[PDB]
Amino acid sequence: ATQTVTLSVPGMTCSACPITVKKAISKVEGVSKVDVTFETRQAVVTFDDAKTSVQKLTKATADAGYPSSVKQ
Repeated sequence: ATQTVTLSVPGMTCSACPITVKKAISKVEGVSKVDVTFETRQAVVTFDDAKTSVQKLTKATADAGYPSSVKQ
């Protein structure tokens, strides 16, 4: 099933960091759409929960340098 999750990315403080994060998520098999927002240090990920999960997403971001969690 199609899911939409918002991730908080507190380390997304450098001007190209949105793209760093976007790339890292978008590479995850089963993701459909990633939009990132510098101002609110967040990424909104639409994905298939039969193919991947929030934990695999937050692992991808941490791997790239920017650990994340579900937005509060």
